[PDB]
Amino acid sequence: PSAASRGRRTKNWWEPMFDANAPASFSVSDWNFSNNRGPRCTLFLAEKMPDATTLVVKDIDFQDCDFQGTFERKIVFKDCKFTRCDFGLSTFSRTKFSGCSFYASSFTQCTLENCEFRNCKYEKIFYSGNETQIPRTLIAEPYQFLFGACATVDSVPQGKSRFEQRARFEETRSTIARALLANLHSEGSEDTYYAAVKASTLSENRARIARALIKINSRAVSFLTGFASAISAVVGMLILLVMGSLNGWGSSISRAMLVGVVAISCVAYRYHYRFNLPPEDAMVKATEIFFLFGYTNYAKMGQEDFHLVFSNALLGLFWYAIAIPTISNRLTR
Amino acid sequence: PSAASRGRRTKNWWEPMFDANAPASFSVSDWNFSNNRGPRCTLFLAEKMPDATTLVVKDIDFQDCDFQGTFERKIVFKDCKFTRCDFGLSTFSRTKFSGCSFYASSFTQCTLENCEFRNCKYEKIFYSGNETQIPRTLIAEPYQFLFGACATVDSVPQGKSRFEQRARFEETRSTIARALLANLHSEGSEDTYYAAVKASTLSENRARIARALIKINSRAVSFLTGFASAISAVVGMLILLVMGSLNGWGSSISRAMLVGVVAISCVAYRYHYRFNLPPEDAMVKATEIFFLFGYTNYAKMGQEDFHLVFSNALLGLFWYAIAIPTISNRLTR
Amino acid sequence: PSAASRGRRTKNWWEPMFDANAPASFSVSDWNFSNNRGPRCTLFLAEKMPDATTLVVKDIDFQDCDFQGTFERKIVFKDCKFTRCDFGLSTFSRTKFSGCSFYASSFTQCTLENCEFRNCKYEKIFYSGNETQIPRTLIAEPYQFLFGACATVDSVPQGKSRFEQRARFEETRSTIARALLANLHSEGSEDTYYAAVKASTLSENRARIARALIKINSRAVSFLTGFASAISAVVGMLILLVMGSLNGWGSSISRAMLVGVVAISCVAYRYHYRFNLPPEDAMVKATEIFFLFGYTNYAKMGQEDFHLVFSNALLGLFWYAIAIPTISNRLTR
Amino acid sequence: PSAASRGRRTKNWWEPMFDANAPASFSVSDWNFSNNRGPRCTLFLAEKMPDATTLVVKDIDFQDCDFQGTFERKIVFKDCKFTRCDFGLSTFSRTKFSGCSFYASSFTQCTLENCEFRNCKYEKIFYSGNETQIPRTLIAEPYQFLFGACATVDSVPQGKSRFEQRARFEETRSTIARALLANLHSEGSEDTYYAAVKASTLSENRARIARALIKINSRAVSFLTGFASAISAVVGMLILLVMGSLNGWGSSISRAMLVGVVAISCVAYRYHYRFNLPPEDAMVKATEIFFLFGYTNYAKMGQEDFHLVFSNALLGLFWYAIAIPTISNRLTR
DNA sequence: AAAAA
DNA sequence: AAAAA
DNA sequence: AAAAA
DNA sequence: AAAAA
Repeated sequence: PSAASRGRRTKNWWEPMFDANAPASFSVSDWNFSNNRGPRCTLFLAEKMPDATTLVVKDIDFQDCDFQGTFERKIVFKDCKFTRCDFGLSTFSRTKFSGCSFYASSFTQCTLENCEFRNCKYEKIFYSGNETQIPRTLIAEPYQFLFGACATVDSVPQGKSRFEQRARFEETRSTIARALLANLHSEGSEDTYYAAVKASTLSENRARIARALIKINSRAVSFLTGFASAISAVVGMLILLVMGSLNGWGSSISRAMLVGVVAISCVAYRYHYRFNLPPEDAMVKATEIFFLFGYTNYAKMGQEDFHLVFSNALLGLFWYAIAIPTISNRLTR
Repeated sequence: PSAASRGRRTKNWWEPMFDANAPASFSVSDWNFSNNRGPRCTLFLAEKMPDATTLVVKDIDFQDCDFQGTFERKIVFKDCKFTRCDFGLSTFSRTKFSGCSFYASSFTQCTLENCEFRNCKYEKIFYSGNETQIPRTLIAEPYQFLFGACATVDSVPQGKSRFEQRARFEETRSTIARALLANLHSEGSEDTYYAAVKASTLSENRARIARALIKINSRAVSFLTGFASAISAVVGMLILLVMGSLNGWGSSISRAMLVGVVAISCVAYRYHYRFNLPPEDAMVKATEIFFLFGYTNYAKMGQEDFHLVFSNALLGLFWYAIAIPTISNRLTR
Repeated sequence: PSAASRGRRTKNWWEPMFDANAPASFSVSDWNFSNNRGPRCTLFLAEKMPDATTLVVKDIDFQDCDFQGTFERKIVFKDCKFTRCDFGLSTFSRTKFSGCSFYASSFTQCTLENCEFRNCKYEKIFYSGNETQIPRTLIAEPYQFLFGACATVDSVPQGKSRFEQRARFEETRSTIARALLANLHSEGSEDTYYAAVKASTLSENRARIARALIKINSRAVSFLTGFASAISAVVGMLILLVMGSLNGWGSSISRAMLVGVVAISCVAYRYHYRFNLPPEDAMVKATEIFFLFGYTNYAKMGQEDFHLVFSNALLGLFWYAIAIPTISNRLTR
Repeated sequence: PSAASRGRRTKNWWEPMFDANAPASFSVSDWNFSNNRGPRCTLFLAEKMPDATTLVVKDIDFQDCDFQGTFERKIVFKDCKFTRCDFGLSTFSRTKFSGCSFYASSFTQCTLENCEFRNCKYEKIFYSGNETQIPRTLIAEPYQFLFGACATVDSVPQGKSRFEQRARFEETRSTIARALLANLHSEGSEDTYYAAVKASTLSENRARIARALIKINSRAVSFLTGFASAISAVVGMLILLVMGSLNGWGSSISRAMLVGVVAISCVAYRYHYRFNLPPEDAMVKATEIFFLFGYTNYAKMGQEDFHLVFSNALLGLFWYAIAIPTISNRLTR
């Protein structure tokens, strides 16, 4: 049995598996992997999988394969390889991808209902912010999934440009990251959740940068607004990266306590080395100005240590901004 | 085939498509758009759409048309025009409105399950806070959808008044905005979410104003309470508008940092111009009073700069109120 | 046709409609209300309602009636009266109660899927924290629904006591209020949501008081712990009531601003009347100590106004605790 | 009728009921408990339960029993005992476990849709973070369920180690606790929710400790990083335990107020005893330094009470960190 | 909100 | 985003 | 997590 | 909470 090659592969030039020279026909699989461990140019229909309560597919190297239909029955893909595979036009229910590798494969126009991706590798994968639906899905490695995807730009036709494709893919990734995080609120390990928070913050700021770059490329008012937007996105990248690196992205109060103690110790050492204060109260002055409740007792304009005191207060204010949300997260769920 | 014209069009005077002189009969469509690009006075039944996995409806100008039934099969409306169209008494599942224009069309008594409205224009549309159900719907342009709707008041009968209709539509829009935001928590781009936050805050405050105006119009205790409620809603409009304009409605920490820096710079310039302070520590005094930790070192009642110092402290307090929730939002998801 | 009277009515002495002398048989309704506007001792089965897409039941006075089955078809109850009615053993889907009155009626062992109660009156109704399921339900008047319910205690058998029944009903109401609030996050008007917040806070604290009273009634260590728990619940009742009355239960920043301004004005008037300070800077001292950033400039132990200054600072601290969550709610959704 | 013993019992050595010497065959139950109150080595299929709207199973002592299938019909287990029972390969819908005891029983590969566990005892139970699905489940005793589970280690084969099994079970419990909390947001009593918050915080920190211990056991850079991670997890355990014990894990503002008042009173008593300050303003100095707004009026480096004042300020700062989230929780839902 | 496949 | 079982 | 109606 | 289509 054979079936027509899909327009997603042969016409949609934005797709990772796009091949204008793809064969007109694909073999229709009977889902028998005993004879061939690597299927090629094959269509895997949900109506043709064997009658089983759980189908375990193990160590199969898929290349240039298509999936189609409503996969209601449970499937376990164990250490499978997908290369230029199209999962589009399919609805998987409770499908488990365990240790699988995805290369140049597309998840656009796909529904993954209550599925799981665990210990998977992604490179040059593709998804859609609205047409890659992941209801109750568990992506155990959110950062690798999100940033293992990238827009394919070698088949961009004339009249369209590479840069807009990439910079709109940034927003696409931001949107799907929002969806993935909302999934992970119910589900997954703490580490998976916090990796997802990291990924979604980074993707949101990258999308802001990309949209500002678009507005710049595309009248002087628009150029000024795009430049200001780009600077603003750059600045928010920097601050958010510093804060999340310093507090584990809202996970660990202990790390924030430790950076606070390190900063206080450094300021106290500077007090002791430069202004001849004994350590046992240079530490006290440092923690007194750091937490800002004892600032006015030591700050006097025109004094030698005034700039140092003001810097210590600013460090304390930044540390407050870092530390308060960690406590809020650990105490409010 | 023909069907009776619906009471929603011929009797419900609150509906946008209400026409007491509407024809008694509507033509029943066979959903063939090859011959006629604009259908008129036509009923589109979900039971009569052609057998297709996805029906693409492109460049069709609907006017005075009704939809009815359970549209389970996927429909894509591409650049269609709906004028005085009734979507009521229908349940659409995974319907995509792409680039469509809605004029004087009603979404009351409608269910939109997992639907999408993208790049759409709305004007004089109508919806219901409880009978326009949008489960998992994605409205890509929340502000335009919400504020493109307005109560129809030309057919209000005697004994009812225009003002109450409009001012209860304000609360209606607030309720549906709440629903739309709850949808967008799972879904959509960051920009769509933040536009929805803007729209729902504005709609909530407009509904408060409208209900206060009703309580005024409808005994001296009630008038006093309505007037106080109206002033309170006005005041909350003003503060919420200022704060959300100043922080991107809880989106961008960088903008709040920039307004803080601008305010500090202005106060420091005033210090330098008026009280002869060098810039390199007029800036320091300004940031010292702005963040409030160095207020008492410079504030003295009866001094020339005392009012300026007090204003700088008040500006800093407002800036704290502006900036803290932005950090909370960017660090807590 | 006739059916056996249910054990919920004749045996379950905790139910509001409990009647040990109830007739052995109930008439089985054919759902024809044209002849009789008030049905009595009648069983309304979901399998026997007439074939209709939406059944409108208007101005029907139900008394001692039972409902049973899966009411999949839409029902609209318009201005109906339910007296000692059992909705138990039923699953209603998209049922609308509009302007209905419930007296001594039970919602235990009932599922209300996507239902709506609007403009309804409740008195002596009954529900269960776990067996009254309200998935996606909209209760437009949460406070009246929750506090219109109360445990029936006249049929408590020997060996059980009235007090435990009532004080465990307090926890029951708290649990169902939690469920109702979680519903209203997606849905309903702002006013309904904030009334639900009020109701659920009050119910949680009443349940704490009731459980402490139980632990007291039911060894000296247990009595001490119950007494301490009761005092703690009393104290949290008081503070939560004051804060929510002062800020609209987290709704309106303007009201909190206004109580802040009133308190500052009162303290400033006291300054001006007692310590001879001109108003134009008694106001400034009051706002300087209220926001706590200028406290140490005016506070000196042993001074005449020291107690007043300390009170002004305490008022400011309480006002901070009142006002910060209102800003958080209005800026973070 | 008889059926083959499942590989979960005879092969999966990580399961609590694992018995390599289990009989090859299990009796297939007809679900008649009138004759035998304790079934042994019996398979309970969902297809073979008697035709009933609600099946009440009361006072049945199950031992070495298996459940299998889609239990769509409602089941009430009342005071039943499960010993080495496998609920795996089953999907229960609206199953109520009331007063049941679970010993060495497994919930892996199980779906519990809208189920309820009330007044149950758990010891040596087993579950999976991803394969124990609890959609809309209500676990009335979250702490006992979560910490009544533990990895079975006596059947660990050669080449695998006990320690890794236990320390990965810690993360497993953390993940399922996250799921249980997300369930309890919609549902259950306040006490159940707050017990779940306690359990999930403790489990998250235990999992952090366990993963750090793994990274230590499994090059000097990795050892240093594991040791630092272990110290960080220890520290966060300590702080989170202190804060949640001091504020009821975000439940009760009154308890936080009371610890604040106790600390202030202790510091004031120390002032009065050591530095001869009258009580009526030793209390005022204590509350003035505790809330930090009056710190600089009393703090002077080199004074006798300077260390005490600094300690009082630190106590106040910790109390702020304790108390603010309680107010946030009680005012923001 | 009403209306009512 | 597009596409379209 | 594994396992696999 | 109990109860039990």
